[PDB]
Amino acid sequence: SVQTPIAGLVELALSDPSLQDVIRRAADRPADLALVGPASARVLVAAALAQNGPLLVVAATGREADELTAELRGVFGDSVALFPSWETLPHERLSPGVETVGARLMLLRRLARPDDETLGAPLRVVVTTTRSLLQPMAPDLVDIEPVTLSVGAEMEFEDVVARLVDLSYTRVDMVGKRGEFAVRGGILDVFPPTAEHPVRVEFWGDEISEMRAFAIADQRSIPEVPVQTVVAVPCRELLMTDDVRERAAALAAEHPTTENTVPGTVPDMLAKLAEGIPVDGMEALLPLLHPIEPTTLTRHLPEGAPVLVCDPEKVRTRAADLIKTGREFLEASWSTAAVGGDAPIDLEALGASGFVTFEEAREAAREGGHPWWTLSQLSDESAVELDIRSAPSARGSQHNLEEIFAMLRAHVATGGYAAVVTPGIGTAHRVVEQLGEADTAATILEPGTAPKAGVVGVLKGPLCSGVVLPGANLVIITETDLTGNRVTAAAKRRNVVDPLALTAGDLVVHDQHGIGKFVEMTERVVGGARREYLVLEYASGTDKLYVPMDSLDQLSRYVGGEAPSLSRLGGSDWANTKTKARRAVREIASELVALYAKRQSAPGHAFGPDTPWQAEMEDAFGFTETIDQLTAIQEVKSDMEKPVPMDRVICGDVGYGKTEIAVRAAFKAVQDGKQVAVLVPTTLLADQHLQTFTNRMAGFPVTVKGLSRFTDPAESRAVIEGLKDGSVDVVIGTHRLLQTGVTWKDLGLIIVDEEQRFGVEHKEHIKSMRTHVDVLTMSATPIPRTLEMSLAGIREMSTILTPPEERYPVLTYVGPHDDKQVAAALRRELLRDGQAFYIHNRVRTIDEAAARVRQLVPEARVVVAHGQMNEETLEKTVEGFWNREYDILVCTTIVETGLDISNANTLIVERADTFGLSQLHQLRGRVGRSRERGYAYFLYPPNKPLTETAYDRLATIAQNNELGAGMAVAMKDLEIRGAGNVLGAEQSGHVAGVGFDLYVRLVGEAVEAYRAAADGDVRIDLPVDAHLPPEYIGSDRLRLEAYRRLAAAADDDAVASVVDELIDRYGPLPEPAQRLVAVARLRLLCREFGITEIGAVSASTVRLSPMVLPDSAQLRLKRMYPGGHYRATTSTVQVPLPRAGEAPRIRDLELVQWVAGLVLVLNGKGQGDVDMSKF
Ligand SMILES: Nc1ncnc2c1ncn2[C@@H]1O[C@H](COP(=O)(O)OP(=O)(O)O)[C@@H](O)[C@H]1O
Repeated sequence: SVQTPIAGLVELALSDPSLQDVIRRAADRPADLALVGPASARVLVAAALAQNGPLLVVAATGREADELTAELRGVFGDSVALFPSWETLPHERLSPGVETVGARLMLLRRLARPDDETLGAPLRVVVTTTRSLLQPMAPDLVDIEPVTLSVGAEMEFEDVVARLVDLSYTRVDMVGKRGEFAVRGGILDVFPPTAEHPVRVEFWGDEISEMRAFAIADQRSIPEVPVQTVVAVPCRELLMTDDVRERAAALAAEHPTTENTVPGTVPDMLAKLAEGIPVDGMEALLPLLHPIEPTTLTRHLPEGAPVLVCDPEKVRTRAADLIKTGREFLEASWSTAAVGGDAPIDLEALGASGFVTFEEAREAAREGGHPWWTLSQLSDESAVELDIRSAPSARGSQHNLEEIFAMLRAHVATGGYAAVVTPGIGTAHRVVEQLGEADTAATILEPGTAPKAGVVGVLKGPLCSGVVLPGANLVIITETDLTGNRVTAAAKRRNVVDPLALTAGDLVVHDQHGIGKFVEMTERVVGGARREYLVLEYASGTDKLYVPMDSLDQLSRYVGGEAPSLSRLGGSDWANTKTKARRAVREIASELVALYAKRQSAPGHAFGPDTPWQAEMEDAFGFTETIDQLTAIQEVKSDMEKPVPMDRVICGDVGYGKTEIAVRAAFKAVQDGKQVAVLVPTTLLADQHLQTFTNRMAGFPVTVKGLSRFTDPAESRAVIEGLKDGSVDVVIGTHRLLQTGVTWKDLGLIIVDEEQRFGVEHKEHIKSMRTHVDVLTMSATPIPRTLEMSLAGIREMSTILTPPEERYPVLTYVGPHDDKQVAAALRRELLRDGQAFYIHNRVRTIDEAAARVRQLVPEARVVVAHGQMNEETLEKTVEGFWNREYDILVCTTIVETGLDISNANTLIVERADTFGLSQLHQLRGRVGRSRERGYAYFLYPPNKPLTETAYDRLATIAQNNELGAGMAVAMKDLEIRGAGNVLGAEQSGHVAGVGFDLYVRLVGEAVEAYRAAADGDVRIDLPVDAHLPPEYIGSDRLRLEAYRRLAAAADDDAVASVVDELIDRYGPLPEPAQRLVAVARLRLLCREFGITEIGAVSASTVRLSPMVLPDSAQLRLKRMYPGGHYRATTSTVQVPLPRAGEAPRIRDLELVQWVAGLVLVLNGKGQGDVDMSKF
């Protein structure tokens, strides 16, 4: 169907007798076959060889392997698969991505099991790289029995979790990444490395009861994704057996280092391997841990399958680079000095897993029964040269374009077949229009068909470069050849809404008491009820406060002051500290709402709907728009169209595509005749956004111009500044656009980027421009959503959480500063013509530091950059680094965090101990954003003993984790300065002592009281065994979230949604949980009638604390509930509990309901208004 688009076109291409000649030659399986043809013919040749049976194709680099893999999936779909290459060198102390290992093992198991439907269709073409071809592997990797999960299979829970542990699956309390799994009572969550969505399986007894795929963000199940049998393949290329623990204990005996275990060294690694847990960099130790004879990839191919090698010369030339780089990483990582100096393991054994040479792989493939064939673009004498010519590539000069369309017209006039293959979405109709203007009959082909004779067929399919086959009377021309651009290729949100982490000793702020230190969580019984309480230390200095589970909304994690405040006490010292800040925030809210109102009543020309060109400009997008991006463009366009001048923020990570929203909004404002500006803090951003605005808006009468610091004063004084005549439709500029001399003619839209970095004078300038014209800001720092909805009326902010393309996480390595590892990593990043960040914050020595870098890599262009330089030199240096003039940038953290160099994907942090967690995460984030995998090296000095807090900190970032250990604790800090960039106040004085969460909560109070300018807890002490049992929710961090979120639910349907959350996430509700739910609904019923407290004064009586009763309801209390009296002075209603039998007092749901009906009949309504027997 639409799954094999170019199957008909290729099936037509095979009609050429040269490809059929190749099919005949390969049909008898000859020993030597040398083919010669153009590069773009690869997809053809393979597709011919696959007609006689399966085969393995080898490409030079991973990019060519991905390209040919897609081009073959366009004709074969699921039958052709890609055997990926490791992101790490074989002996490097870093493990590759779990997704890569998953794809490798799934592909090998598919090669060993073609009949297995659950793994996929039988293989016909396997495309791989030189690395994966040369990199050996253990022959027992395919024999590892995966964890097969099906609805109805009879299994045993603990055996399943144990088997998952053996397959290098990391156990966590919440599934967030691939290769993870969480264990809950009767429910197993697991994220296989090859599955698109993580799957949750419900066990009952000794067999699975249900299966359903869920989403990572809300952790809620997706019912519209049907889940068949899932095959959980291992996540590492090894098995954690008892033998590998034995040898890890023999090797672990030497280099023991029992005390003061360094994080990244080999005593810790081998110690944890003897303990059985998987650790990073484990694969390199395969020849010593699991010693066998390692075979190559070609053995796992089904017997008889041949091997076609594309451009073998380049395959060899790169192969030498794999062997050299891998050898350098082996010597570097496992030198005598780096293994702790003691009993250095011999490297000869470790050489077993290293890359085999080209000749060894050749003879190993031939001696295994698999022929070795070649396809080379260069002409050879004894080779079978195919009748295939490459496509004419019109460089972009439209005379060549018209000539190409003319040769197409002549070819179809003769009767030959012409096909124009366009992989882009929205570009086929454009080619149809171009052919119509060139007077050529065009037709958008049905996906999977062949071009009809006499008409050119515009087809949507994956192709890079076209191919001309005169033997088949066929001419295939790709969109790439016509436009000179390569089109590479859905997305799931990553909200991850489930953490409010707490560790022992952490500081929290209680609204009614103050700052205190967390201790633990306990449970006490008062009348047969297991109750849960969270404890805090409040300096009296030994006073402990047990906050219950009904008032968790008053607990805010203390953030703000880096220096800790002193814990509060039972006195009245804290209420004042609340009140003064409460008086210090409304001053901010005043400016906020006054800006919103001045914006509301201001006169500004609205923007009409999108003109006809906007569709073509939006469809000229190289990539694919994202759902969050589409909603953001709709909101931005609508706010432009609304008469109120626009003041909208765009929140998203660096590398998520908000700049496209900028260019599209700017274009929309241009189409209505209004010129626009873009304000950036640094000149580098003016150049980047300048080039993006050029490329996206080219081909239209729109002159884009920029005014940076380095724009010469001739063009600056004349062209840019003198453009008050409508000469510029859009100007990208730095702060020079904010001086007095500037002037606009019909300024229509302002685009701000990284508004936080601007100067204060420039900030007040931009805010002054806000009221008069439409503004549109972009931010990489996120904001707390509580502030998003707290200040929603004055300033709308749209969030983008759908990644445009899967940006796989960078590979972090914590370790001692070894020069060989640094040099090896820098040279590996230089191999792909990449760049690297080297961080040495001590400015005094930065020069010397860079010199030492040049000691390690002499062929590296190394430069320095720091904040002490004047901007005229610094921005020029950073410009040189962005223009690839330099290879390694030694800089301080201030300079590094604030650059967007996409080509830089390797980071070296010297003296990583000195940096905080947040700074380390920021540093790491600035690499590995593009299509390339990033690397990060957090290094601590080896000449001094590491500190305790550096050991802990480095340990948190060591095991790369998104958990509540600190990634979330230090994410809040990333939101603090974001708030400072959003709201006007920068002072942290009132934050320190109140808590930033309570600070912006008071901000919420003030701005909600000011927004409505025109307008001008219940305690239940009942003997009801209600709690969330630990067996139901094992993880305390999640159970506290269930408590809090259940308490915060404000209506019955919200409580029901919480119930559905607990049911889906953790399983069916137990009795104490349902009783707690009924207690919450009882709290709502109290709030409707304003009851503050319902407490049992004694074992036989109950008191409703605040009620006034008129004479009618007082008499009704006497008649319907005898024995009870109403005390008007204290204004309480005290009634006695009826005994259950003739004896025990009533409890649990009988008591809850009885109290409900009592409240009802006392407050007018009948006893049959509602029942608490639900849920
Ligand atoms: N939908 C997409 N898929 C893949 N890459 C994209 C997509 N949109 C934009 N990009 C790439 O990512 C970058 C877009 O982000 P950028 O323009 O740097 O602003 P920001 O990083 O703030 O989103 C560009 O370099 C672009 O090539």
